[PDB]
Amino acid sequence: VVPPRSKLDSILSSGLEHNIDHDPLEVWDKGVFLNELLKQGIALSTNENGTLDGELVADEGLKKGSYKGTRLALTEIYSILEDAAVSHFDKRGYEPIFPVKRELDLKKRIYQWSDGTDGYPPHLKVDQIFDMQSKIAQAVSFIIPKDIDHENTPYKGPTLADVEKFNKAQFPKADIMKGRNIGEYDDWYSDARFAQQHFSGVNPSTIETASQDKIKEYISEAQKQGLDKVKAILEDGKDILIQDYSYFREATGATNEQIFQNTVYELKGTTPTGKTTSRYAAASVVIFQLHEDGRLHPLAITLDYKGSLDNSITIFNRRLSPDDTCDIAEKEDWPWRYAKTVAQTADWARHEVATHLVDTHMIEEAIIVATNRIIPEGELLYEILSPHWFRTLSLNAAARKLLVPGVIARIAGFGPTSPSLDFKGNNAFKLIDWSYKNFNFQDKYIPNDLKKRGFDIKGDKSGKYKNYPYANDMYLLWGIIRNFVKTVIESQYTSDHVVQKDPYIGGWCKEIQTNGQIPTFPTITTVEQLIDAVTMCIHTASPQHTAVNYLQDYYYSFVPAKPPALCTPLPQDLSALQGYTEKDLTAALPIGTEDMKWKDWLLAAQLPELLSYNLITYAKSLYNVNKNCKTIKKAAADFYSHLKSAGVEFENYSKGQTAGTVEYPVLQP
Amino acid sequence: VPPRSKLDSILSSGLEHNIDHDPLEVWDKGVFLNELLKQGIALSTNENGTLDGELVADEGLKKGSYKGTRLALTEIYSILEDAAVSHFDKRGYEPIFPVKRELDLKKRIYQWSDGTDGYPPHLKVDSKIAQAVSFIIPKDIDHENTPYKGPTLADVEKFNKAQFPKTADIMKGRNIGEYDDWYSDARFAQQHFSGVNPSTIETASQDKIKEYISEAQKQGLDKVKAILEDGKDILIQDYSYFREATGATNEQIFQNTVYELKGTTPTGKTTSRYAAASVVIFQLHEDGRLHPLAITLDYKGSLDNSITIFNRRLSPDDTCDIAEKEDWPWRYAKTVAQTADWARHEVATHLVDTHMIEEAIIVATNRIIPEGELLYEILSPHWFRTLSLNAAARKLLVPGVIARIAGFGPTSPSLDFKGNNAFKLIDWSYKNFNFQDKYIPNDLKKRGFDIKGDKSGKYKNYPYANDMYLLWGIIRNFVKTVIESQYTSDHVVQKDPYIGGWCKEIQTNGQIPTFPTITTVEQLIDAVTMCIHTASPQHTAVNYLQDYYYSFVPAKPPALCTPLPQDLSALQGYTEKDLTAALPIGTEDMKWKDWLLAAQLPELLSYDYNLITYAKSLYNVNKNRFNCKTIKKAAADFYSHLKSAGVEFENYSKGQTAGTVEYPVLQP
Ligand SMILES: [Fe+2]
Ligand SMILES: [Fe+2]
Repeated sequence: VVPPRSKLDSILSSGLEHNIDHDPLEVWDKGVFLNELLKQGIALSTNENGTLDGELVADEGLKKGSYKGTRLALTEIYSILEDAAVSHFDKRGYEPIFPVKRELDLKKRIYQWSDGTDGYPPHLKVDQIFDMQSKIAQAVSFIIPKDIDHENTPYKGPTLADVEKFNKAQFPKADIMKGRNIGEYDDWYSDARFAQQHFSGVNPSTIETASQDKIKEYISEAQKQGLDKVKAILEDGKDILIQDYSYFREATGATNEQIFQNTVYELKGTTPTGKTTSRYAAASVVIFQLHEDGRLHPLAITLDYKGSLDNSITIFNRRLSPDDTCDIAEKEDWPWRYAKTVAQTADWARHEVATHLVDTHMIEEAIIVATNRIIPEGELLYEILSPHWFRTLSLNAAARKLLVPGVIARIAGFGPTSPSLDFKGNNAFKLIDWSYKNFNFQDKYIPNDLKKRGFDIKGDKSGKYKNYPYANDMYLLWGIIRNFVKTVIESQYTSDHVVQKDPYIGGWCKEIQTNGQIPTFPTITTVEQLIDAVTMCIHTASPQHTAVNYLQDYYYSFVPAKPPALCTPLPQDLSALQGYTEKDLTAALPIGTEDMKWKDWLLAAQLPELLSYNLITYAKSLYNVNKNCKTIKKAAADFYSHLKSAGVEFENYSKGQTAGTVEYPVLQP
Repeated sequence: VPPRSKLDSILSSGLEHNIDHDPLEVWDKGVFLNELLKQGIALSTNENGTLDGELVADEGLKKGSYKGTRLALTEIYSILEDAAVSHFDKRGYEPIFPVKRELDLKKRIYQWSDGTDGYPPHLKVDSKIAQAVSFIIPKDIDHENTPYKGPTLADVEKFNKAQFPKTADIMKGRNIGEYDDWYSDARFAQQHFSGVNPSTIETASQDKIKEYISEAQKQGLDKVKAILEDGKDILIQDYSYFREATGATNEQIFQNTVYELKGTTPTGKTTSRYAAASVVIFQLHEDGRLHPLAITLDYKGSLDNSITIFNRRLSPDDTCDIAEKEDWPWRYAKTVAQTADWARHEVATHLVDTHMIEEAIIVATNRIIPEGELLYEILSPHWFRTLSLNAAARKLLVPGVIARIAGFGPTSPSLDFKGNNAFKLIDWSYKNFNFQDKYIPNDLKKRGFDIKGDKSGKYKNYPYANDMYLLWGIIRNFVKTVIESQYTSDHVVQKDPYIGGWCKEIQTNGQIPTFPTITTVEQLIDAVTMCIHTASPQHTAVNYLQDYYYSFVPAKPPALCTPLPQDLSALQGYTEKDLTAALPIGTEDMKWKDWLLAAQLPELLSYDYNLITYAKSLYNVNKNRFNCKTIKKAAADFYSHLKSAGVEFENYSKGQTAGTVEYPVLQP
């Protein structure tokens, strides 16, 4: 044998077999990271007695870093804040960790309404890190060094072809799709793949039938540009759809003559340095047409809709049909690619703010709070709803404290500036307020939502909805959750009067409509209204949130496919836009070593991991504890069977898409 | 085919899937928290918000299923840990978001407990939770398709194999049952070198050898006597200190009478579990195979006063008339010794020697060294979330599980935690720990192994020893490079403002007198190496294959389900039924509950967690502005060597004699 004293010596004495630099950091050792924060003064300061100051320790933030280290640093600090939140909510008893029995009267003292002065819609009033409720938002600009090595980063460029190349090199190799992005497709820019996102990407649920009036406007704007075939297509008017972001102005208080801009101040600790960076945004409008075979096809994009099409800049597609051929390949149609990117920035905002944050997280929270204030724990409604809300309130607070003012409001183009002293005077937050105000609980029950946005998913046998798997899956899933809810709710609620004389349903509806500020929540008096509202809550908690968030990384990670905002002003008119080139597009995306664009790319690629990083386990758990609980038992067995049966159907709607179309695995049990 | 037609065909048609064929794997956390409520497995409160002291439920659960109760315990435990983690954040014992705190404020926060709780000294934290585990374990369960049902060994062996995941980390998901000869002497003794307690076996002394030489002559056994007399490499694993450590007299029997509570009051039904202060003598052959020779069931002061049985096989290759499989007395003896090891491992080697000593050192460090300092900066990462977890263990794991399934008693549950034998055992283990003797090189030398120099290959089946010699020196080298960046001569150590009181704090309040009084750089290097040793690889060696070794309970049961035999003659007439009766197999005598807890303890103790991520994290923060340039190269070198060592641990594993279970446990 070689003895162990010889093996030891040969390892210590000989050169190194393995060079650390060839092995990049994948996740921080938690202990080491917490320390480095300390050493850097990225930490809360305190007085002799133990109480907080209000301030951090470090006066300035970090100097140097590397995209990969800063990327993971943001992630870790965020996950720290969430634990901090979780722990804080345990102490207060907003979400206790070890269960606690609490009368309904003590819960009214614990669960209170915030008052709107933090700048948010109504939520749990919150009041160690959440005791001074800003200083945490500080700590994120402190982790983002003032400059980083730009070599071997995903934004360096200088061209799209460069960042495409880099993107693919970072891929590993349904389960898979998680670990790649839309860059995997060489034609990530294609009209087909662009519009497809309005049916099966992260915001599948806001596109709607275009109205006769809008159609008329574009018929008129088409005529002005001497474009006869477009005019005909529109005038004939068969299945014209619209995705309409023009409400950005209405929702921020913007006038039609004002331009969306976010001037970003470089701070040195807290004071500015003089250096600024502007990001720009737009209240775009896309008109599409949906063909018989199923392919949604884009016809027109209005970059920023300023009151009328006369006052705006509309560009029409050279291809009038998925199969049309122009002399200029889609790849080199730069104005149109610019237009498409612009519309993508609009969708980023509407998705992130309204469809994700507002329509799943913040409405749900108003309902969580009201439920705890109004229904005692023993009751059926409580018993059925509460499992879907676990650890939800604490997470919503991290988002409020840090995610919106630190990231969403930093990389948007709404401004007016960043950072911002008051969040009431900040456009992102007004946009959140408006989304909240204009949410309609009932209109968003799946069957009403499709019918209203104008889709006969339910009955159509033509196959023109085969490329709308969100719709097809959700019709089916919604009815399966409903059926479950029904079997359970009907075990006690045997006629509409049991609902009408329930001691709690009445004030619950009231609490929500008023303090919760969701007037569109039903005033429940029927069993069918009770079934539907509860189905919407389970819908909102699991599958809607999962549809709207699970492929967030896939769609945003490769920033050129769907950038948060523009890095340059919009063109001054149509003529300018028609002369756009690859450089005009590229300038407007966060690519290169200049204008703090790396910081934008960094945050834009990170947001998914910060927002990301099921119903069978539910059904299975429910069946086991319940072994009228005999009715609750069979309801959960049946529910289990049907979700499985549906899984096969979602994989069919995914396959049944037209050829080449990206998969839709998002609702797999 | 529209979605209204798919919906109808799913609702109307019979069920395509039957839930019972798809067994619960993990609880939906929301549902479970609710059930606890509905069942009153929850803390009660007054109108104002303050606690009562009591739970809600008067009684515990009635009905359940092994799988659901298995996972229920797991969940409730993980809940308690979060509760702990959250509670330590509020108090500021382990803040989650960092905060800067002067050394004088930390003395107010980090205080010494006072021994009143029955434990050795630990962080002072500022019996209704133990209640809540007996409440989650229903008073009866469906016994069909469970791993204890039996009625025979051959039945529970058959079941065990069927639950293996379907076809290193493989090994994670399976247990020693995988081997048909799990009962074999070879596999039994091998555990004393490469199973969860590899580090307590030692050379037998001339006096012990003499006792067994005498007891051998009494039984007319001449070849054994010769082997022992010749005396070449005789080793011992000696649990006889169980009595000394509990205050037991030689004329008292280890027993734990288990009271069935109906809420809080007993029902009259009781169940006894029994334990023993066994002693195994082994002999270690030239080829490398440790072989057992004698087992003393319960050493009562002298061998005259005890019951020793000697192996019929005097050698790994020996053949008797009776196959190992049907040598029932000897299989009984071996199981008995296994119960001894379970206790020593769980109490001393795991919870005392890694978790509780470490905590005393964590507390002293925060009381004595300011955060900025080097020692603080290098030690603290290895202690992440450790204190909160030690508290869960104190509140619930020891009184609820370890003290329930042991045979030390005297009863369970127990009002008094002092005067509970399990705790006295923990007190004694803590007292008799020797920090310095357990530095790896001293630990091998002391237990009597020339691992360091041997070229014969008689330690080729001791991969813990071989790996640890090598790992210990790699961690030391790292520690040295770092410690020497500021500690350049023994005087820097002698005039340090903090190392002096740190050593004192630990020796006194921490009650580890065996901690060095550090005045040299080499004493500083060694102590820090031991702390990293204790935090990562020792803890990993003694805990990572806990599931492998314990989850098939007959291979290593926590305690006996029946008294020991009244004398040697009785034992020699033992049969399969005598063994089986003494293991937790069957529907009766609350044995399912013991099997349940015994198989669960690993999952409760076994819960982003290694030295490579460490080295890699350290390298990266020290690439931007002691000397950080020296700390950088130290962590690069450390990384390279751990990887280079990984190959050497896989060699020591392969280099074992043929058929010997793998030892993947220290893989980076
Ligand atoms: Fe979300
Ligand atoms: Fe442990």
